[PDB]
Amino acid sequence: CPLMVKVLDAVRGSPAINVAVHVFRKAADDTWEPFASGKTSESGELHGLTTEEEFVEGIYKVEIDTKSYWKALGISPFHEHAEVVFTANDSGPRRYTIAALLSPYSYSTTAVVTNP
Amino acid sequence: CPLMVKVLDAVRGSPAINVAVHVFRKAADDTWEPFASGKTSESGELHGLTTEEEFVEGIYKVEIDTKSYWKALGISPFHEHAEVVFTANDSGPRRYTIAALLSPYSYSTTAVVTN
Amino acid sequence: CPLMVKVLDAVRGSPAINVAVHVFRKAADDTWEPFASGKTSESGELHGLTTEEEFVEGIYKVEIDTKSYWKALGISPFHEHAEVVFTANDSGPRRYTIAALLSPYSYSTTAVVTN
Amino acid sequence: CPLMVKVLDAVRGSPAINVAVHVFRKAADDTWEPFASGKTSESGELHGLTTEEEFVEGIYKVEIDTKSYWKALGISPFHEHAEVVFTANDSGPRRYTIAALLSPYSYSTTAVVTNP
Repeated sequence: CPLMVKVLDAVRGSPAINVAVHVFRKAADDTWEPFASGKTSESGELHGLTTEEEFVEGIYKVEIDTKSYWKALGISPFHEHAEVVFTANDSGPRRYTIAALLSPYSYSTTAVVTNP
Repeated sequence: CPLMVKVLDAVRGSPAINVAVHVFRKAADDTWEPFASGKTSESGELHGLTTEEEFVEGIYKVEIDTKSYWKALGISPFHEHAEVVFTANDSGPRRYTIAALLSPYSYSTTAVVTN
Repeated sequence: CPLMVKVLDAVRGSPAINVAVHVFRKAADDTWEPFASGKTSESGELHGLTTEEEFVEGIYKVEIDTKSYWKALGISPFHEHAEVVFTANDSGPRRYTIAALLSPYSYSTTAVVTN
Repeated sequence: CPLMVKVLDAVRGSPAINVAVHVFRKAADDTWEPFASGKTSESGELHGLTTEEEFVEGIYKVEIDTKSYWKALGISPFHEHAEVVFTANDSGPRRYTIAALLSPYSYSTTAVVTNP
């Protein structure tokens, strides 16, 4: 699994469950093409978005739908969504974990990249 | 000054100087329209992007050009840029500070909204 | 002002006001000795903890009383306090800003060291 | 495993390997008693510090030896060590993951607490 997402909730000290995630790739015409989507599990993890074959070199945008998440917990947060944009696989295939740590008015995001 | 940007460097423990910042406003057709831009000062701050009159309610995107920043320092970064997307509200506090704390493979961003 | 503290609230998107801060210096016998204290202002800042004369090289601990802060807001926090432990150096930049960004179950802390 | 530690390096986008961790408990006389210690693995994780029997209620301090870590990578960091202090097990046994994300002049720490 070459692209995975893991989301934590910094208010509750828990995984952020059921968080929608949309992934896009930059096409040759410079538009954002839909690439994959899913939702975090009870563990706050999202796997199986793509395969090593389909996850070719390119610029990817991982949108994490944080506003929707917070509004279901009765919180009106600042951001619409967290937006993680990066070049992938430009030095050959890698595995990527995109982590995000959520607070109503702040988030952080970290990438862990490994060589298979 | 209703919208300010402040950028820190977590490797050097310093303001992030000369970071390009581009602000966009979401148009009716859901496209991103250029709104304001600048470069952070010696103090890592960017002031005077807009005015109270022009900064109406709506969805904005603040793009922080982190890749170029790390490149100029000879450090290989992960992200193309940092993206901060939010709704500007008239109800709440009047002044928005978008703060960002940069590391090569991680960043955080915080909104400080005050009267 | 060689040592400043700035605290933000990541839940409210605001300065963290009235947060108690205790600074300690490591004594020769490796114990922590009270050095300075205060409470953050309306702007989440604490200035005037020490002077250039008194702030000699050594190991310092800045204790930020985060539990009491969350308690006063009726929110259950994880940490007893935030702890920032560092060596003050004469070689590098002269002014230390210890920044902290608080959430109930997480915090970050950053050192901004400037001339 | 009721107490685990996971450390990431925000410069490299990798687990922080071989990071020393010392855990202390507050004794009835208000001193910090040594409780456990270890080092993060190749995955940046540290398990097996304690058992559910020995991990009783109390105030614990998890010291993560960050300065030593950075100095081996040629970096002179700001902090001596990250110091995570918390009450544990005061509402019955819980599992704790203490995460830390390291940069030379900044770190964050997050707790994920679950009910077994």
